[PDB]
Amino acid sequence: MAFSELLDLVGGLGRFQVLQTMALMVSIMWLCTQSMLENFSAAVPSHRCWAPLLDNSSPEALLAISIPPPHQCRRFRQPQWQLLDDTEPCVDGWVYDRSIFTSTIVAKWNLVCDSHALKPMAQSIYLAGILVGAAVCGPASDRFGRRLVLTWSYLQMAVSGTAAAFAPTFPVYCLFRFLLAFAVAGVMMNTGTLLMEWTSARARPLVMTLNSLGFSFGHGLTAAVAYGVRDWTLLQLAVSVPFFLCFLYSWWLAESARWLLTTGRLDRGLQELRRVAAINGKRAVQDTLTPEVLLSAMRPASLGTLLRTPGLRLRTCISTLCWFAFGFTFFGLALDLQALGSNIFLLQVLIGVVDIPAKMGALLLLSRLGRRPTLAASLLLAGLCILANTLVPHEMGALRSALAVLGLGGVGAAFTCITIYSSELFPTVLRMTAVGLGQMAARGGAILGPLVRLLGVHGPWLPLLVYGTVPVLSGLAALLLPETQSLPLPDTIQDVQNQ
Ligand SMILES: O=c1[nH]c(=O)c2[nH]c(=O)[nH]c2[nH]1
Repeated sequence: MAFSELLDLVGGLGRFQVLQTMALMVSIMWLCTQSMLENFSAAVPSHRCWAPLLDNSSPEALLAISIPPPHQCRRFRQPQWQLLDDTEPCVDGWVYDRSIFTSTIVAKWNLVCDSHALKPMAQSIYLAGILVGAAVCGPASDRFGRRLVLTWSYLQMAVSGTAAAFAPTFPVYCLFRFLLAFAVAGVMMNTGTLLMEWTSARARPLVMTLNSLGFSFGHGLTAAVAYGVRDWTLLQLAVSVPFFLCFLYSWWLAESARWLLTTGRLDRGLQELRRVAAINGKRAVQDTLTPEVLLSAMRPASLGTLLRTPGLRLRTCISTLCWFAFGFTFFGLALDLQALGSNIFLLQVLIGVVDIPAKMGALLLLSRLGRRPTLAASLLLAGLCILANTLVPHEMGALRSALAVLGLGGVGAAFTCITIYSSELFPTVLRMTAVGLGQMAARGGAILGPLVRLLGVHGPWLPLLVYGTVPVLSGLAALLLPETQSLPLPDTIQDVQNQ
């Protein structure tokens, strides 16, 4: 089933591939904005208990007499006039700090100091959504299309985001964040695969790196939009409309002809190849793509076949392990830069600006070393920066922050290498199912991150020890799965079993 011959008869690396890469990178930027805006639409302001002597009838002088030390969950039922020289719970409302953020979900639904474990839970739900999303968008994309799921996931992202921007109660907001996360999983996996299966190997790592840099630039776009737009409602709506645009233009993409011709469909694959030839101006071969030529090229995915198949069991388990390590470390480390600076937008900008050169260096490394050595190196670096950060004598001059940022760079490199490795490591029949299993593992790691952060009671170093031991062991396990370079993309189980 030789497809690179067809990608060369048709336009390879033509204007179609670059246009698709740009559009999908932009959509990924907006998707990262959706994912990372829980730091801005759910930011916790400086709150206190609504007291009769403050907000009814000096601030600093009249606040010390009406709120015990300022406590965010209790207030003096009756102020003690013998305090300038007997408490009560926060039953009068709340008063938030509306100077940095005009409004957020935390301030809107009073998720403070008694329901404080609802801001993380909501985030967890989002992660859970992506998990479930993969479980229903991985196999589905392997049965109905790489682009059909992408288009309907764009539409679902737009609709769910616009509905969450107008949620009247917290459960409705959580439900629509869950549905948005479902569509987010669909979009991420289908975008990665669709870029994987339309670019010739010459510039396949490059376009996958551009797609991954989509998230890196979305980390800065989040800060830009959240700086321009402060209210959580307007922020969510302004991030969700771009996905209405993405769904609108997503009908001009081409269904991945590798998947199309891999399955029993041939007229659809022929039409997509002819359209791609017409887009990038291939004159003679547009009509010389007759079904005779396609036959001369010589060309049910429900998570129940992938994880039990003799041909690929080490591949799936190790790839999902590396995905889990990436999710674990990345979502335990994204919020770990708070010690670098107090500013909140600068942290998002910093994450983007340290993932950009990390992914460029990973692209160079994998185009020089190879997928497996570079993945092992990136995971080992990301998992050993933490195990060395836990040994720093805490002078935080030029060692603590350096390791903290090298860990993030290694995590970004690991992600941009594991996307390529997982896409190239599985047959086109099970490519999206396996990438969906990887996304489920990554979201499971992200969910379990804060849960294992609770180990600080038994030891200040145990959470860091786990957060660094998982990537080290995953990278040392990423030296067992087979190398995938100068090998054509497998598009059936027999192709993998041939290797
Ligand atoms: O689900 C994700 N959210 C991100 O913010 C991100 N950033 C990155 O590099 N990969 C991912 N994946």
